[PDB]
Amino acid sequence: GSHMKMSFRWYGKKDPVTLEEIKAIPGMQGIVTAVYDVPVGQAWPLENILELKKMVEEAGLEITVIESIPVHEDIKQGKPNRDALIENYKTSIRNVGAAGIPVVCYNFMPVFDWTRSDLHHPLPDGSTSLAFLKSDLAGVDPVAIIENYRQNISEEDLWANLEYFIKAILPTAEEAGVKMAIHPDDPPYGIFGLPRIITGQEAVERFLNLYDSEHNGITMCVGSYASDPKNDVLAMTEYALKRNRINFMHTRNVTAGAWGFQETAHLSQAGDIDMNAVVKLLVDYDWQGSLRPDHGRRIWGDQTKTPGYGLYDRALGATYFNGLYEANMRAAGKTPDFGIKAKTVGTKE
Amino acid sequence: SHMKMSFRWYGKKDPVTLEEIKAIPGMQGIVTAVYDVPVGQAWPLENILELKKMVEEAGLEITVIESIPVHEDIKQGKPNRDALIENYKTSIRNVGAAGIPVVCYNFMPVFDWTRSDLHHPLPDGSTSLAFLKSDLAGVDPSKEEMKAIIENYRQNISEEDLWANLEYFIKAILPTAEEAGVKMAIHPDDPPYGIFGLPRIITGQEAVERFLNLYDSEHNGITMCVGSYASDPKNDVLAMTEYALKRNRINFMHTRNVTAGAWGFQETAHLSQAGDIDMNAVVKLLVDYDWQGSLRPDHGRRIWGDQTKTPGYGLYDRALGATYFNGLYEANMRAAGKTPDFGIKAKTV
Repeated sequence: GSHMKMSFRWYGKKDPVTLEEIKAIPGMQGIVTAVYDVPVGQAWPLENILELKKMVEEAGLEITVIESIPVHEDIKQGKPNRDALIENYKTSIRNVGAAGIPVVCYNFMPVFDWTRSDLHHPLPDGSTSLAFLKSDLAGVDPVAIIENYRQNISEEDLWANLEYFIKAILPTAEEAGVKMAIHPDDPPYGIFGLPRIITGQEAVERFLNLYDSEHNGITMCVGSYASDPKNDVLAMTEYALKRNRINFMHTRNVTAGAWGFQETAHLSQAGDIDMNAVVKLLVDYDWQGSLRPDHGRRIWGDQTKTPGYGLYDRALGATYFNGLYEANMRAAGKTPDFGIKAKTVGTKE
Repeated sequence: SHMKMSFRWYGKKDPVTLEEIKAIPGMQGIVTAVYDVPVGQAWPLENILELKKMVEEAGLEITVIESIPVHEDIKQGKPNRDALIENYKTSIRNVGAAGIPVVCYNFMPVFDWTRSDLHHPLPDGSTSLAFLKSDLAGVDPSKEEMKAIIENYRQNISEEDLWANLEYFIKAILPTAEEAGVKMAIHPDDPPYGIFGLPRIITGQEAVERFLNLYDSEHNGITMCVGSYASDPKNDVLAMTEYALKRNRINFMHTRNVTAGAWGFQETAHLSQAGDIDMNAVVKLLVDYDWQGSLRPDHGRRIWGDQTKTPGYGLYDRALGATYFNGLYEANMRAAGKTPDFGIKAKTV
């Protein structure tokens, strides 16, 4: 039966936003984080991981998702030395299972993790936000790897590069008891001459099939998939739930059509995603995992640099999912839990 | 069946600005008062228009007026009351004379509310307002004038007197309010039971009916503050809310959360499982009855190093309140078949 742990992203010691503050978000249970002192491709030690955990748990919370044991471009590129990098991935996996963290979250997106044309695009209310202006700048080389991809490696070269990968790590993932969750490409389509393959329903279906197991699931990031209208998140989310292969939810809204795309407040009505439908769906399928609001607007004096990762609107995101998850739970004769063990401290009757 | 999510604003001197109040997803209405005519004297249109103007330019409207204060002398049924009830008559005239459809007021001797502690700690390390009975047991509440206003109430005004003093006031001002199109909504007493041997009468289901009945008319309404009434365990807010809804008698909604006991009470996060009120059931009611007027999340906790010193009127947890209600509303409207709505014209500029 259902079990959704409201979660927040936290970059660790050097985060603008603190655990004190994250904890104050009504219903917050999971911290979604990573090790940041180990170079990409290089293998996370247990101590790095337990350091983060000790901090997070003292704050009165738990790490429920490692967001991103990063994939070395060499691996993505399909270069001969991959196995070396892959064996390191296997260690990091083994190490996270060792810390008791249920899920690992990763992308297979070549040289770029995300693309945004404007980082302060105005919205109909004064708040800024990020957008992808299909017009602006677009159609210019970003000023060796890129040319490699552009020239040689096809999408199906990437499909085989990727299957090699997940075929290498999955048994390790299984023994650690860690659920992999592949993060869609963002935007979910070819740019810059680079290829993207994790982009829609057909790909989620081919990907899961790469290695048929729950240890091999997706991170349903509705705002990424829906950054291309060619995509319908609802049937995608459902297909994926019907199949038991969502291991992580992100839940940011986005407005889109043929013109490009722009991130908006989480509220279904502010963008093109019916967020109620999304969580109603998480409800009826007794989904068990974690959800993060993910990405916000710049509202108020918001001084967090690091892009959509300011506290305020992301917090205003979780409490909206609080209302959505709770109302839908009740509607179905289901009793919602938010992990509150005490209303008060020291008073009581 | 359209509920206009609103938010209280204190005029030009508020550290919370409308730029900020505007940025909360779905926020439409503002809730405000005039703060320069001393109390029982008349409210000049010059003073109200210039607040609407300040509001209407920021994208928001004035949806409801949080308090033209009834003067003590009116409440005490003193002889000089008619002069004061006069000014109050016009106050009602000027407000209708400026589009704003709801005036909210109270009938609570001596105090507008009483707490014992404005930084009581909660389990998540944040602080919130509490009223601890056992901590106000010791206390004995102009400064030398209040003394004998209390004495007057204590000794010479019984509940039934105060009921009669309210009766007068009501049939005095109620025609005026039907003549200006303004709807009166009375706040529950907070706490909803006597303290310091001072009477309170707007305290529960009984009071509601009797009050409603002084003037069986849709302009004679309550502000249904679930939190105020839920501060007494003896009360069933879900029943009281429904009761008042069948009579078309809700002219405003406050949706603050408390946890109560024989011990007193404390304000909590708006979220249900954090307090004692099932907000979902509340808004479900509001929905199931096609209610119309504005809802105001109330009293937020004190989180994220907020410094604003007014009661529970920082921006943050009040804002986290509102978008929790967005989610609770939306999810309920769809669970019915109705379609929700927020301030929302353009997704993008």
